[PDB]
Amino acid sequence: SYVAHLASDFGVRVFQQVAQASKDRNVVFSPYGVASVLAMLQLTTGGETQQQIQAAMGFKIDDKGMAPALRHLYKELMGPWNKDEISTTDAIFVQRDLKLVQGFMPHFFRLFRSTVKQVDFSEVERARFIINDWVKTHTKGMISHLLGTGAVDQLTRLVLVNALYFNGQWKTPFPDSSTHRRLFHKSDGSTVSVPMMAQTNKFNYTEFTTPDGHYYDILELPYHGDTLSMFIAAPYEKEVPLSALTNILSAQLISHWKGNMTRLPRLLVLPKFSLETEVDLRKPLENLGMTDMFRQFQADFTSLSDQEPLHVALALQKVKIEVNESPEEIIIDRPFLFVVRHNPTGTVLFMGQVMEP
Repeated sequence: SYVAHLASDFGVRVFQQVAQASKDRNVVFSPYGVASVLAMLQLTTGGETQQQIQAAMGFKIDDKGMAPALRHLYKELMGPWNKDEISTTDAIFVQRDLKLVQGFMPHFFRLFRSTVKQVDFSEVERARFIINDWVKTHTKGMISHLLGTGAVDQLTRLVLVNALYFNGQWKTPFPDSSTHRRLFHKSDGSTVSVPMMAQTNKFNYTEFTTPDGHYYDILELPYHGDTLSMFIAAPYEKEVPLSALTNILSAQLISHWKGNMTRLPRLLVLPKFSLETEVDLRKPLENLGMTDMFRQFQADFTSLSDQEPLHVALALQKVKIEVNESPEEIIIDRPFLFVVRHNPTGTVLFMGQVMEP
């Protein structure tokens, strides 16, 4: 609950930076994933670089109970309920001949039960294949390549990678016969015909307002066994842009949505979608004050290596999400937000904006 809230809150702020820079385009992100990999990165840092990450994340990984709570949290998400629905991997890749500080690798293993991977970036082609093969095998083949590693070269010394895949099984699947093409209204006033699923049920529903008073619908769709849920949020009026909701998101608001829901009979019409995003985390993390880690002489990675100059050459997140089939109407025929939440802990696992299914 506590680290899940810290992780979720920080990751939702990174998502807002990504969505604000990517207006009118589809975006899928993992708040949990960016928090998990940055929590690991905290152990490699010192001085102002460490202070900037800790101030942005709101916690210190070395504080008593934090690393055990994140380990416990990771176990709860990899539990028996997960029927090849969620796949996640975090990896820190460092140059092989780089003199590491004594005590770094055993301390990293003590807290994370994993290692920082050592690769020879001088063998550029091979370093690129290793990173891709690491992501492929730890996502059960669902994410097989990162395009951002096309910038990996002989000078690269430190790469941060996070990859996640999600395709959940609904508690109540959408009937296959009810799916048909409907007009979706894009934010630029144009229309596109897309396959839209339909289901008549008692849905957890609530209505909230933006600070300017615009109403927006929030619907909850549980996955099998009620561990995970998908939240769908969209403004009632087509003239209200989706950014009005995205600009006010937080881990606290999502909990408040769930808390205020009541089960109501509705015909829900929802577009099918399959989305993939690969995002360079540099600009969103700099906007949240983590500037030093990406600068050659400012970056302080002395807890990892106190011999040579180190900086993060590349920080990437790659996410793939699939949404398919397995009375007053609610038609989601305009851009909308989605949130995948682990309800027992409150972890925001996925977040996205669907501008065009």
